[PDB]
Amino acid sequence: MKASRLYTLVLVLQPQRVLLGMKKRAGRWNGFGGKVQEGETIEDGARRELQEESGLTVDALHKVGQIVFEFVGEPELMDVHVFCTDSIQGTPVESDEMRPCWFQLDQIPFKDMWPDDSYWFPLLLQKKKFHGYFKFQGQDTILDYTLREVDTV
Ligand code: NA
Ligand code: NA
Ligand code: NA
Repeated sequence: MKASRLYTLVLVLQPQRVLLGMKKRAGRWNGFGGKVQEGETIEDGARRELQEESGLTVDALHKVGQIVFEFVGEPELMDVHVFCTDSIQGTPVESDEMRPCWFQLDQIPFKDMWPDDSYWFPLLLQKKKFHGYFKFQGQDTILDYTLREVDTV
């Protein structure tokens, strides 16, 4: 089994809208996140990446899922820990890396999101917790995947 590298993903989910970020350099909407750094907890890495990529500062995040990504031709798995909060207290800010944008929950921009999001994002919206795994050939094609609802992440 391949080694895996720790990443975070953060979804700001309010009752009628969700915050996504357009990857500027790319072209898909995503939650905010990045690699976990040495010595920080996964949740603290998620808070840090939310601040760096979206400008939002939050004190706490709720873990809602974990997704492992395998890319054909790449040696490592991406082990993505997915977090969610409903509670913010500042405005998102656009950088040269991510442009944050709100979407109503009947307008989730799946056509411009990664293909795996079609499977797990509905579980997140239902307040279900999940474990997923997706194998990709390139950016567009899923060759294999698993997804399970769990009671504990
Ligand atoms: Na990132
Ligand atoms: Na899509
Ligand atoms: Na994704």
